[PDB]
Amino acid sequence: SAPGVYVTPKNSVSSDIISIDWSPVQTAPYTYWAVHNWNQGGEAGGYAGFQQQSGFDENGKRTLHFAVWDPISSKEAIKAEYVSPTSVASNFGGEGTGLKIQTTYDWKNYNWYRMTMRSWQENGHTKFGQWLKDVSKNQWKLIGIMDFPVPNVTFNYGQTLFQEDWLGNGQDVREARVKNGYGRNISDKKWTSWNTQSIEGQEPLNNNWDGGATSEYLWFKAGGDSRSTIGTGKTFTLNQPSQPEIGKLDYDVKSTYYENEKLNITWQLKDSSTPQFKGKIEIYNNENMTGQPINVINDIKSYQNGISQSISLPTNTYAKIVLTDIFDQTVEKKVKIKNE
Repeated sequence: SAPGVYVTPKNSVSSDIISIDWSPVQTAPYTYWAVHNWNQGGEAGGYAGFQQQSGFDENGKRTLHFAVWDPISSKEAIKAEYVSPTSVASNFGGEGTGLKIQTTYDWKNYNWYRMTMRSWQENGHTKFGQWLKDVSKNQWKLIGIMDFPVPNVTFNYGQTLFQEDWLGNGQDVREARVKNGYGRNISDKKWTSWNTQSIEGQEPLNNNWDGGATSEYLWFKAGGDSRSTIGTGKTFTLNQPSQPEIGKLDYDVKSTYYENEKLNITWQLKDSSTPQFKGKIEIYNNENMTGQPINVINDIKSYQNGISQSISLPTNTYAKIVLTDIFDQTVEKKVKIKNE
């Protein structure tokens, strides 16, 4: 019974990547911030964000959320392709063929969290991935990947943030901040900057909410003694870069050996690295890695830190590891294949 509040980009478009930064300020129990929403009333309608479940603070249950409705064009269920160590997947939607992934995550008041989603095509299906950057720690994490049984779906429309009191407790204030809203366009693979966004209470009759902007972020609240200073809603601007600030992909090879016809190669992304999206490894018979590789190991997954493969190799081979991040930046490493 605190009113819902929406923060909606004025000029968003069909996207394959969607990103926003969020920071909680006041956190009543049973507050859900759906910082990304897409395709409502269309195929693969869904949302993702943060939730204060029990409590008012860090001692209560805090989580990330990610849900996608029952597929419309397929009778089949969405599968949890990846869930992180603190994530749990469950059935979701009116007929239980949707999916939600809830992740225990110890996010903190006044700290910033980047949530970046990506959708892509794989094996005739659409995959939806959730990644989270803990800005203070400067650490990315892969959260979850859903395997949706219909090809060619993206984040087509519907971009908005919603702050909801789901249980009824209008007397507790809930407040948070957002910034750095960007999407990557399906049309041309360029970025769209959500520099202009409207803050609007879900019911124009109820003024128990407020919003505004500093030069760094948009802020919004509902509940308690909140009283709108911006009427029924208002548009605010942030003067942010036209392109998002993307980090660098950096990693280290940890093992590279061949023995009893089994090749083992492992790597580890640096703690500050952008997260891994895909990989391949090309194996050459010469150090300069000229000509065609004698072998390729393809389809290394976002969540894959190594290969273990039975393979016939000559005595002196050289491996070129090619990793690409969720922003399609590629970084290569060259290593000689030992006999551990």
